Amino acid sequence: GEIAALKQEIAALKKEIAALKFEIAALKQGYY
Amino acid sequence: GEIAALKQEIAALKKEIAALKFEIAALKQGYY
Amino acid sequence: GEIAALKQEIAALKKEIAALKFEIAALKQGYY
Repeated sequence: GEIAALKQEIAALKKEIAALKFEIAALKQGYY
Repeated sequence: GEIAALKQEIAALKKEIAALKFEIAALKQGYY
Repeated sequence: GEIAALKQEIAALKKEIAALKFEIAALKQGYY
């Protein structure tokens, strides 16, 4: 139901955040 | 009420993630 | 219950976003 849907939304946000952390790591690698 | 608030908070996180994706993509290309 | 759990997940995501925003701000100073 809707609670499960909200949990799926949270899971999707976590994956988005992880992806951005990878991008930041790459930018730091390029910098130093 | 708390459920409505949680959904608003999720919407706000999606907007922040979008802004971050943009800033990262811009930085990777040296586009300001 | 489930709503309290979701609120805790959202709180964690908000901290993660804050950290990313800081890192991106710092990288912009580094690169530009």
